[PDB]
Amino acid sequence: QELANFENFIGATEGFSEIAYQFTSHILTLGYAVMLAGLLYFILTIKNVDKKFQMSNILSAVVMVSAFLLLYAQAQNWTSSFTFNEEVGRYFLDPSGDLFNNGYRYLNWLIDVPMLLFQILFVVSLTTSKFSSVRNQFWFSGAMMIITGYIGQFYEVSNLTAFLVWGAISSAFFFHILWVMKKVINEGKEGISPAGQKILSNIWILFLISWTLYPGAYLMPYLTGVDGFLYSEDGVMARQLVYTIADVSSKVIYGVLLGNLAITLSKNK
Ligand SMILES: *C/C=C(C)/C=C/C=C(C)/C=C/C1=C(C)CCCC1(C)C
Ligand code: NA
Repeated sequence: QELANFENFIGATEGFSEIAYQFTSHILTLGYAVMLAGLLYFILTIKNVDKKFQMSNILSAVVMVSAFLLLYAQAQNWTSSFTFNEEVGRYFLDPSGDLFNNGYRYLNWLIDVPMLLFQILFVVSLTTSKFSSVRNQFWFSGAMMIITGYIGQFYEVSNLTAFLVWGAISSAFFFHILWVMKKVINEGKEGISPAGQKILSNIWILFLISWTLYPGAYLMPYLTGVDGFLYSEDGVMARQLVYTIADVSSKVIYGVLLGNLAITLSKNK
């Protein structure tokens, strides 16, 4: 079966029900729509925070631009890649199209991950850690996590062993990032108001959950085993839903909370 991602595989073999095709289209559209809304939010509220914090708002806005453009591209790629067959009454991979391509999302991650990790360092103050050290660790492990993930996904269909091994390597970098971010949160909570500490607690939980959704969605088609319930259009729907929840959470909600933290920090006098 010529296609080499899971979406194309399902599209070429079983096809997508009307519901699966339309749901996925709508959730991807909601994704980019929220980023555009977020972009305007972060621009318009930039004056609500003190100058010293504004780099966080700037980085949120730039993340919104990248996410809007690339998630818009991904959404159009979805609808362009699958076309209705009247005889069967399902949507199949269109040989006339460009085929579904995970590249848009992975590029978004490569760009956004370093900016999301960076931006908290303009709101919290470290204690015993160095800014440059934390930044460098975030950026190195962030890049390596996405690169190794991207290598992995090439083997999603063709070599489950490679897919899982590269995934595990990627997960090692992810665990490093979690370790560093937890340290940043802990140092950030030192020497701020309890209201600020509460927001940071919430940021940590949001970060932990929203970022873990990504490897969840990576594994999704296989979480019920091969020829499992999720090894299907339902796995495709679940993956894209989970990615979209993760995107809104990790980018928009995260940015909103950091803005709220910045506002709170200024209230001590
Ligand atoms: C706005 C986009 C963000 C915050 C993207 C984050 C992406 C990840 C945390 C990806 C993690 C992965 C693993 C930990 C293992 C499987 C491969 C990845 C790349 C999905
Ligand atoms: Na179509």
